[PDB]
Amino acid sequence: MVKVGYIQMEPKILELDKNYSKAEKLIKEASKEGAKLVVLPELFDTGYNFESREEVFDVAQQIPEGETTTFLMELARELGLYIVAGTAEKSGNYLYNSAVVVGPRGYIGKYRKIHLFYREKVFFEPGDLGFKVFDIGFAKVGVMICFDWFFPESARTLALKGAEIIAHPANLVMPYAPRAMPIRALENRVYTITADRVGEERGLKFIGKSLIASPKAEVLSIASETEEEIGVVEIDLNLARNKRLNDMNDIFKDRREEYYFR
Amino acid sequence: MVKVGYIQMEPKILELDKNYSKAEKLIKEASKEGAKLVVLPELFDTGYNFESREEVFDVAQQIPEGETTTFLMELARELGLYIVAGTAEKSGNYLYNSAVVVGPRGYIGKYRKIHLFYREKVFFEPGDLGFKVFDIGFAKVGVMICFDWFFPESARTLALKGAEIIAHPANLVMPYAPRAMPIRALENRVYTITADRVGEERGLKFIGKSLIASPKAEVLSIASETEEEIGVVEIDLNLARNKRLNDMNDIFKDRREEYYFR
Repeated sequence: MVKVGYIQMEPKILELDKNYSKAEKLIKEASKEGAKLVVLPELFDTGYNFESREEVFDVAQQIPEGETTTFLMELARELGLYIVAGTAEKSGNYLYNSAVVVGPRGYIGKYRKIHLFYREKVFFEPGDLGFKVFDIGFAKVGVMICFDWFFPESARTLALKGAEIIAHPANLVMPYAPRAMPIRALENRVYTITADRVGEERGLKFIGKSLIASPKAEVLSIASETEEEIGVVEIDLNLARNKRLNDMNDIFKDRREEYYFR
Repeated sequence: MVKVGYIQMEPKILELDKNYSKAEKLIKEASKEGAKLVVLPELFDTGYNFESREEVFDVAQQIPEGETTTFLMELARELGLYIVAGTAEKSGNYLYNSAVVVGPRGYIGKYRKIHLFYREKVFFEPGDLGFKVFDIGFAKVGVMICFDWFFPESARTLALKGAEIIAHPANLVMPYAPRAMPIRALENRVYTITADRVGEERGLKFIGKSLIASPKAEVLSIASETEEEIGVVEIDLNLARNKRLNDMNDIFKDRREEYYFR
């Protein structure tokens, strides 16, 4: 078994340093509780509700040499844990709504949000790296961001590629995700870690309710709607690796692709 | 607007005539409430928990010439409505776990369960007609059976083919489907009608909880755990045809299948 957790925090729009300080305080708390993998919210460094593409472009960092990835690499190296975090990615003249994965030995990789939500389409380019699974030694972690939860194909693709844990940075505004995550975890027999932010930001109100769901649709930990907090729980990677729902049904062996999407 | 419903009943194993009589009584009740489409449970005619393949092979009816299909055709013509019902299908020397679709003018077609569950693999051949959508004039109805709900690809495929309502005969034994169906309805923006059976049968307990869910994950009707009953609700198919979630996101236009696993 291994302990993993979400970091439910409240980013202050455009205040990178303050957001790094807050992430560090909470990640250190999770580390003390024994977490070996922690997940931060979507765009935890920049905040979300931009009024123009220019205000986010002016603060967004490059991956992996920019400040956000460098800062997270330091925490992972010094605390001895893995981190998945949402961050605004600057790449040349372009911006992506991204997530970085870092561990004790350095940068591991990144994911770019495939399904953009609402006004994100005004600022960010749609993701173009596909749904990737990363090796964090003791497990394989898939990453998807926020609205990607809405399309069952996002988690499905990560799980079929071997993800045992789906790390899910989010800034939720609709009411549905908390009810859907246990089903995403169940249908793929994986653990999901949805790290949502809280707070009001220029008219948008995030719902909090970060949660960790098990392969049996169990809500192992669920956060408040408005408070910053961590949620760390022990998970059983063998419950996610063994896809046998019962002795006659292995969920992945039972798939019949020739009848899907056509 | 159109009224649709489920028929939750308790099939008595191997007692075909008794089960037809019960189905007729409840369908007449649904018709009196104005239902134009009704759904019966999986294997409503034969029961479910067979002790041997021989036991089900000896009572299974052929589709469409056998007694179950002709009985349902007579009933649909008499009442002027459409019926989707689960039935054991004899086809030569083989058996399929199937569902028939009949209407006021006669036989419309059938679906054979693609994802067999547990001991069903001992008696039935895996379905081989794909996930089909049937036109019943006022609606396009997709059909899947019981355990098909576990694979998100089942409902997704039906919805991509135009299903506005997914008719879902079921004999549920796990506790999960009632929690998952509203998510299947939401993610595809369709209405779902899960017609479950009730009762204990040779030591196997079915969970009841037939339910109808809307494109916004609303539970419009949910049945008891153990009683025979009907549930008929008014639905607006325009809410299933419009896949817009907000002014900048249409669920199906936003899918990016090139990144999804195969």
